[PDB]
Amino acid sequence: EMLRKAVGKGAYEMAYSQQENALWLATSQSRKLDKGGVVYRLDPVTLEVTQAIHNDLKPFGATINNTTQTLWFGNTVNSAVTAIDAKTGEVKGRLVLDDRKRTEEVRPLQPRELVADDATNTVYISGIGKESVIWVVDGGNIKLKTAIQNTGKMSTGLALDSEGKRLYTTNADGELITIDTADNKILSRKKLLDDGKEHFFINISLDTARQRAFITDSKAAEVLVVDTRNGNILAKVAAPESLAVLFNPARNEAYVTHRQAGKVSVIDAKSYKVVKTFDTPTHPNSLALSADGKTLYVSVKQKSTKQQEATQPDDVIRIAL
Repeated sequence: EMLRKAVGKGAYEMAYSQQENALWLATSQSRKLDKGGVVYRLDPVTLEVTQAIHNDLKPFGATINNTTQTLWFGNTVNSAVTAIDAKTGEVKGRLVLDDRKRTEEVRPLQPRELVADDATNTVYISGIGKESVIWVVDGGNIKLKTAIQNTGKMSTGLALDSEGKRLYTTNADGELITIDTADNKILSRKKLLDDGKEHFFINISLDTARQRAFITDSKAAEVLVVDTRNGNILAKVAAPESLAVLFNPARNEAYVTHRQAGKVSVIDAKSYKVVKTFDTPTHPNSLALSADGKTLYVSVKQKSTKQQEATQPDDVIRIAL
């Protein structure tokens, strides 16, 4: 059971709220003709647009603080973060994370992934560059608390274990970095693999109940399952180049996107192998689950290049699991 619905150009990440009974999708819109972007509120079943929130800055990454029902979006090309009230769709404010000039020599860090700790109303944002950082933002006033330095090259991945007070990030140096959220200190940097090959761990999704992490690698066709207590490999699941990953507690499965391939794989987290594949052409980007874990949403981008931009809008695919 699948439903494909067109929404808008430049689709990226999504967030879901059971209380609002809604799914939101960040879209950057047209790269050549649009300044700023749009966050769309969609019906969880029909995927029809119920609200279009125009934004001065293009939104990319997305997350929601469930306790405050506040959406947080990463403004990747403006080194900023935006907060939007979920109930009203009102942009509450923004925070510039790196205000430096984008000169040929100076490259401002740009936000990638965002995660919100509902227990402390703190938002963590991975800022990527040659020397990455993790910005820690006060969700109560949209002001910076501090910045966790030295997370390595292109430390894109970000996942939070609120109860355990642990934050995890993964980078292009083949490391899994564990951070104590009580004091924002890096507790350890673990080289997951040692085969003399380059490993770029792009995303990470946690199974906090069993203390496991699912990590994708853009360089190898192998999804890693790691014990977050010590960093040991629990399993190496065979699967084509994976980018996005999302673990589903309700079904003990993990979903992974294959952008170039145009598919989404379902990994049985008990047997540790791929048991099903969904056809999601052309280029699947991000994933989101309904609160009950019974429905998977996939943002899918049309084939496009900054030479021949797509004329058709991107879609969101609803998959009844």
